[PDB]
Amino acid sequence: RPPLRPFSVVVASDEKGGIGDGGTIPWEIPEDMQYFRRVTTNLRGKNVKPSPSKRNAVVMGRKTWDSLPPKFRPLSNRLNVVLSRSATKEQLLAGIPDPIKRAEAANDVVAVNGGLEDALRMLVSKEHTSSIETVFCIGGGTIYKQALCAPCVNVLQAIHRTVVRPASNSCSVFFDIPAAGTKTPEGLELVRESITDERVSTGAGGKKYQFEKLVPR
Ligand SMILES: NC(=O)C1=CN([C@@H]2O[C@H](COP(=O)(O)OP(=O)(O)OC[C@H]3O[C@@H](n4cnc5c(N)ncnc54)[C@H](OP(=O)(O)O)[C@@H]3O)[C@@H](O)[C@H]2O)C=CC1
Ligand SMILES: Cc1cc2c(cc1C)N1C(=NC(N)=NC1(C)C)N2
Repeated sequence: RPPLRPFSVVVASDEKGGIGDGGTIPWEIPEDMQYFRRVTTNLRGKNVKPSPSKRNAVVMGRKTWDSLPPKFRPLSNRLNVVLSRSATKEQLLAGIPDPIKRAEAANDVVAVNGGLEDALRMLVSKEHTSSIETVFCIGGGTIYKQALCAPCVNVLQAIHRTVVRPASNSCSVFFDIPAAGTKTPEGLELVRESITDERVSTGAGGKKYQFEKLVPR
């Protein structure tokens, strides 16, 4: 287990840390979705744009990949890295209804056959260190729990946690995040580097979101 890639994590969870009711993200809070797009797509520097030359990677488990709304499959302008034991790049792409788009997507889809550590082991390579700028863990459940595990947490840089104020009481899937300053079972101290003021979703999806940022030790 030699050196890996530093990534960050992106999640939207209620107070109970719940994230998903099976196979559809429970909330489609607009600004929330908007942040997610801008956070995982956007490169660093003035007027800099994501091309296959340079772009960010997003790593997700298969199940998350199944929960992607077909339109969001795959997340454009990002290298989509999917962790599956069973499925192949072929199988993944099968989950792309429109066959045409499906043929286009193979550019920016990768099927790792392994866990996070594996994916991070691959993105440390000389291709992936130059064509890919930042690496985001973007769910789902087991993949988050892994990210917080050694040796993955050892290169975890931030956590960009959104906070849906009216917690959904229908969440089957959860992100186990020990408070934000608790000597973890593991031995991690999450630190709220910063956190936005509460705002409320303009939409008739009138919830209330926060952009929290947490960081290890
Ligand atoms: N609100 C949010 O921020 C987000 C919400 N979600 C929600 O998360 C839920 C899904 O959570 P969850 O069930 O944990 O799904 P995961 O995304 O954790 O998928 C787990 C799958 O990843 C693969 N996998 C995991 N570890 C390894 C490994 N070491 N080696 C190889 N393959 C591996 C396996 O795929 P396989 O067995 O198929 O090979 C496994 O079943 C959905 O409800 C979704 O809506 C998802 C992302 C973000
Ligand atoms: C795949 C996927 C990953 C996510 C995600 C949505 C989708 C579809 N979210 C993430 N973080 C935050 N803050 N909000 C939302 C947009 C709900 N991670």
